[PDB]
Amino acid sequence: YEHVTVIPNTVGVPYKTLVNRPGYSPMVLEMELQSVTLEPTLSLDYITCEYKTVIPSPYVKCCGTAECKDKSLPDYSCKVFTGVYPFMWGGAYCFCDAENTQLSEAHVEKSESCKTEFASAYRAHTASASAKLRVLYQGNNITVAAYANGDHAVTVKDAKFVVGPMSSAWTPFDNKIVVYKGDVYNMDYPPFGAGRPGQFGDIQSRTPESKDVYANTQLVLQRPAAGTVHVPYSQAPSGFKYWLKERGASLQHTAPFGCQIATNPVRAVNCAVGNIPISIDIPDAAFTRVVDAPSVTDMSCEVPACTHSSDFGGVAIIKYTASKKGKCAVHSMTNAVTIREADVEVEGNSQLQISFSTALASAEFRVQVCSTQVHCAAACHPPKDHIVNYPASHTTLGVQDISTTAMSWVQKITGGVGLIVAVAALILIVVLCVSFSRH
Amino acid sequence: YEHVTVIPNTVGVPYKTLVNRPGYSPMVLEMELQSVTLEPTLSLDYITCEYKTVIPSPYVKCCGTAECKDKSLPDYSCKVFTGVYPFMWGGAYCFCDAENTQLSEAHVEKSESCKTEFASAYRAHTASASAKLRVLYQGNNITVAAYANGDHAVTVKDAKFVVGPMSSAWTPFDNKIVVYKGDVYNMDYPPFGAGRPGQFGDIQSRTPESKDVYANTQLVLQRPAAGTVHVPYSQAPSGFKYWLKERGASLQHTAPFGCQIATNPVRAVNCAVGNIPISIDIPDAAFTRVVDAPSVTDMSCEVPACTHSSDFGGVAIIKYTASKKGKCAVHSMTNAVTIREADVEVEGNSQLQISFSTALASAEFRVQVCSTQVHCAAACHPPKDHIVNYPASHTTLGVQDISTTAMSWVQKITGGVGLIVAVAALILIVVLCVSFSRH
Ligand SMILES: *[C@@H]1O[C@H](CO)[C@@H](O)[C@H](O)[C@H]1NC(C)=O
Ligand SMILES: *[C@@H]1O[C@H](CO)[C@@H](O)[C@H](O)[C@H]1NC(C)=O
Repeated sequence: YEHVTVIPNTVGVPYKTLVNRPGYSPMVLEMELQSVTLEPTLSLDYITCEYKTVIPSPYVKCCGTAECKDKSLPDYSCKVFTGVYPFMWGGAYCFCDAENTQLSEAHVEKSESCKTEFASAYRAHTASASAKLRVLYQGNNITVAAYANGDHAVTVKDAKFVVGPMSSAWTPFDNKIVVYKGDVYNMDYPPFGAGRPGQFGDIQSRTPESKDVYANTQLVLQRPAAGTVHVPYSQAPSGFKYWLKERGASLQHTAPFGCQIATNPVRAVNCAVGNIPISIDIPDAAFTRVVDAPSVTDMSCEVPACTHSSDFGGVAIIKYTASKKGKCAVHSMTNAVTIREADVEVEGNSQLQISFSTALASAEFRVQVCSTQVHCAAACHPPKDHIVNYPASHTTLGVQDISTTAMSWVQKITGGVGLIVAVAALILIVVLCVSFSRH
Repeated sequence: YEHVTVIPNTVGVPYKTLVNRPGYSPMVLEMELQSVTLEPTLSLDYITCEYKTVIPSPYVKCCGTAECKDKSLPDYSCKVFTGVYPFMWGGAYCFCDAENTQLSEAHVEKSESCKTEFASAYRAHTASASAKLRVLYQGNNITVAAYANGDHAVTVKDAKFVVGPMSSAWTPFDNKIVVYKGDVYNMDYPPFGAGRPGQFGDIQSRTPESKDVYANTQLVLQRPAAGTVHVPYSQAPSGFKYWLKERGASLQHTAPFGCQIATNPVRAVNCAVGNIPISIDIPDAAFTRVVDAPSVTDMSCEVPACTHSSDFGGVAIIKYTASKKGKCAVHSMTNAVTIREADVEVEGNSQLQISFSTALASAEFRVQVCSTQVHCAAACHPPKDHIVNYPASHTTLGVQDISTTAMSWVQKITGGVGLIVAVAALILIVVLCVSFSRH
């Protein structure tokens, strides 16, 4: 047998789905979402890290002049100066008072630290869904894992489960993302080869190991301090290290629906959006012919007390009589109320208690068991607490709601005098019809 | 200086782009598309290959009966039979004439050949673009490679090139694709775990090395032939090997726009769709002040003959006079005609010849050189050939076209008698206005 259902995309909220098959006892299964993972694409746009500035020993000269020869290196720069008269510990370096010259040059390279610490920019666009389910089958909890895209089919305990596809294509991610060691950020990185100094992307590297790099750091030299031998540099401050200082809030806090985000691999998990379709092919072995199930008769219901709450605040006692000892499923056919229990053993002329959750001020509903219906009417009361920690979406109430006793009040209010006014209009128009024929 | 242009997405067709800068001699660059590669996503849905059927030695028994014990193996099957009296070379296996029994069983596993030969199904959805360009710069052809998505920037010979993004998002691929050793097919494979026997996907494996597999082969046993010892099997024929027999046309022939398809990695290349935007930042070093360029004067044009064709069938001779020896660019400002040459050396009061392509029956156009314009009028003739092999899109002609001498004819035809009829109407209405005042 094949059964298809749909459930809200929520985690930790048990769901009852009643599959019925003529000629056999109908059975209701409990399905729970352990977690749902969304794996986005991974197109590594590039990486970046802190840079090291290499400035070899400056070239000094006397009574002669140096010269700049271009170097095919990133952001390589050079300069010359004249008239410098450096002094060392033992005295002047050389005699030429002003005929001397100084040549300096520098460049910037990647740091070995990049091999361990860095920030990587990807252009992830799409994603795939995988999920974990817990199912109450034959009186035991069973775990299943499958891709929640409507394609993956999984066989367990002789039954075939298919999940997905996700109703909503929404994702918390973005086309372009930047990832640190364990943090993710939605942020539009500058295009490769156009890094703006002092900002993210100031140095661009294709891979942590690729020797080729790109840089933009305005490396300008300056005239050295008089009387000293040294190289000054106007090295641009590293925007990469700085961006780590102003990273801002991570996406695990800014993600709508709070989809928890992990790494290695990067996934977004546990966000409630849309719903999921599930198709279950269940072999008939689990199915039991109706004759096998014990009968039921003399059904009475009572509610000693009930309390509409996020928990199972409602308790109902039912008196039942059955043919023989045996298991029997229990369900509520009204979505406004949910029942924690799935089935129960029935011996005969006995009673039982059931714990349920509702949201109506007055709970008036039918309950199905052993292919029989029993009414239940009660007046719940508001609990004391206004907010709770654990989640509970079972007790969902639409705009339609039970006015309870006040229902009668509005039923009494609905009475109007339109009938009498129409009667008066008819009477006047007829008594006029003596003179009013067809106008 | 920054210049932005757009060119049709075509390969092998040179394109002239004239960048002009006041205060310097304008320069026209030739850009050609070597190839454009589209790399689609790669999400390996699964793989498949031929399967091997393992049927160990059947269990024989006499005067007793065997039994089937379930095996947690793919498509494992078993059966028993009674009354079989097998015979071997030396005589009957055993005495029990009919009390004997036979137990048989079999299963199906992956083949070691899968490690070498197989077919892999992917769910590639999106793609990225990379391209190769040839540019005529400073009188030399230079090659550039970059991602054609409007992001990658490439520095060459002191100039910054940016290409893309692709105007059209169209692709020849599809969300779901199946790849053989060197062939690709657009084909919707069945979902994993639901392989239909005798068709592609009949056996499903997550990876070539993963031990776990899924199968669907209706392995039913049969009663062995009387008087013999052997195992019959109703093994399902392998749909995988068969699909190789009816693969059909590959996508390299069915792809619109003929985008050539490769593998390892899978790319679609050389398909003309849409256009490409290109932004070039050119340092002023290449730019030359107008005063540097020699002047030009006494410009005359003549066409000894021309022939509108896919080739450079037009030849034009120009008499020119210049101030001094020097290079000078040449261009045509009308898109209806293209010129093969980019620049030329000019010595002074001399002449030159230029080879060009057109599509107008009568070619009437201006030509720009050394910031000066020269007219050129000629009457081309149709060539003899009706179809050619090499591609040529330069000579593009819109609905607007030169009627040539016949233009005058229609200009003569345009004359109408509406003027005289309006004159007659005015005359009659006025001579009536004696009695017609304002109606
Ligand atoms: C299934 O999970 C519930 C959750 O609390 C647990 O109480 C129960 O013992 C588990 N096993 C069953 C229902 O067989
Ligand atoms: C550039 O390519 C053309 C193509 O044929 C070739 O003729 C020419 O020699 C190449 N080099 C140039 C134009 O410097």
